[PDB]
Amino acid sequence: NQSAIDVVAEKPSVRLTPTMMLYSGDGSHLLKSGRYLQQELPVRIAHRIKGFRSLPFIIGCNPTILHVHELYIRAFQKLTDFPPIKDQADEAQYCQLVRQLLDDHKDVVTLLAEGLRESRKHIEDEKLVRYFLDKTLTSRLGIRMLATHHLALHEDKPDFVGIICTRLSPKKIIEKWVDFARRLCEHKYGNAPRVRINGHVAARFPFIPMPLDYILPELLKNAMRATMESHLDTPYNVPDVVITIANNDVDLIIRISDRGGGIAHKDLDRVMDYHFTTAEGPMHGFGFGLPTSRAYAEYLGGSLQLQSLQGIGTDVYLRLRHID
Ligand SMILES: CCCCC(=O)N(Cc1ccc(-c2ccccc2-c2nn[nH]n2)cc1)[C@H](C(=O)O)C(C)C
Ligand SMILES: CCCCC(=O)N(Cc1ccc(-c2ccccc2-c2nn[nH]n2)cc1)[C@H](C(=O)O)C(C)C
Ligand SMILES: Nc1ncnc2c1ncn2[C@@H]1O[C@H](COP(=O)(O)OP(=O)(O)O)[C@@H](O)[C@H]1O
Repeated sequence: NQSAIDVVAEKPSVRLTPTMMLYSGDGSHLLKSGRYLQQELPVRIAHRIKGFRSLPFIIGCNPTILHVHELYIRAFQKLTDFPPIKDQADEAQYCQLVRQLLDDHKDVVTLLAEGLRESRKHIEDEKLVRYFLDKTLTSRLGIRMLATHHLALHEDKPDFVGIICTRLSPKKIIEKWVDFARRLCEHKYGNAPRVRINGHVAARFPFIPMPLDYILPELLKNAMRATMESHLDTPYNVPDVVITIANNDVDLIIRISDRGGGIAHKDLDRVMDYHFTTAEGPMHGFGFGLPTSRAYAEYLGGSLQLQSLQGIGTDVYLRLRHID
């Protein structure tokens, strides 16, 4: 029961708008944002410690959940022991602590879901697991974006202001993951569906690619796997996966349409649950794909919607909010 955690457990988070972040693209500005990072990170960690303290006693007593709760406390202690930033030199000392804590250990997400699974006999709230894991995933993504962005503001990459790409092409980032997915699918079945990309193929806009690097390969794997399992009798003649890009002033829509047989009526109300799967930080398998991708899409101001045509295929709509 530590009092420093209690002091910031209810303190509202301060999130800089990506628009404001793009404007800071800078010695006097890096000092101001570095001071902000130092003071924000313990508040984000204390919110998650408060989450562990609020679990029902029997669940919070799981040795895996308890071990993860201790990891959060130890991280809070390391981030608060560091003295307040006064100059550019103090700002640069804090970046190095941030890097060592970001690349730290365990694979917390994996341990948490394991602990929650071991405690399922004591879980009465049908939504407790889904809510705890959504909050854990979006909070850790928020922490990652906060820390990785500030570190990247010191480095100079073309077309980037920190982790924000100023000229992101959805077609290029989709193509990058299509090639990765097709190689894995080809190795497994001896073939892979071809992926066509249509719509606003020349669209380019400011966006943060990091969450797409989890979402796109997962959805592509889902569509390609469903197509192959659906056409096992003709494995060398399978229908294409068709991706459409729609770009407007409000959002970017990526529709991924397959002919993989659809998501059955009996599984539809389970596909968005953690651990639900029909296959034989956040993980890519074990039923994490869809709930993680949806939590990420909604955290970023968009959504992940599914339309199942049982017997034919599925259309998956990823919508993401524009920055300006
Ligand atoms: C209409 C504005 C849409 C902007 C948006 O996507 N929003 C969430 C968000 C904000 C900030 C980040 C972020 C980006 C880079 C580096 C760190 C952070 C961050 N994340 N957590 N702390 N810092 C990510 C998502 C909204 C907001 O909050 O402005 C909400 C209202 C939908
Ligand atoms: C300055 C870091 C403060 C936060 C911190 O120290 N930690 C959370 C954390 C760590 C790593 C990531 C991360 C980094 C790279 C790639 C993926 C992820 C990730 N991981 N999950 N989603 N994204 C995010 C958050 C602890 C830990 O987890 O080590 C805990 C014990 C407080
Ligand atoms: N495009 C799709 N077509 C058919 N079934 C799908 C599709 N996308 C997802 N599914 C179903 O939803 C389940 C859960 O998906 P997901 O959360 O990504 O986990 P995983 O990929 O680890 O199985 C899949 O195992 C599969 O049964």
